[PDB]
Amino acid sequence: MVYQVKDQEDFTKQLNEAGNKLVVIDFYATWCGPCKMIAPKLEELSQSMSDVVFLKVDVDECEDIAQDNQIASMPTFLFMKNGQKLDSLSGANYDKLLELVEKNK
Ligand SMILES: [Zn+2]
Repeated sequence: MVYQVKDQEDFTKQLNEAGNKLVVIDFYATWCGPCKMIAPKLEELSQSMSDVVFLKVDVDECEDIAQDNQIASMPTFLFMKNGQKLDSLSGANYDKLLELVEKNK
């Protein structure tokens, strides 16, 4: 299951518990159709790939997280590791997501 971050404290908590693992954060909105389409594929990915932490952020429930990360496209996937931002992906391209997961893990 992809873990839904609840607030900033929760977000910091998940980043620390990830250790040295790649963390992929799906910034999404409930009005976003592509986000709904890739959502089941992202679920199976998190079930298949325990070597990566998959989080998601509802931009409308966690507005300040979205603004701190200057989100501008829906969806946006942020790639973080050991406290550093490594990469970003705009849009719901699942094959590019898989390629960026492999690149950054
Ligand atoms: Zn709101």
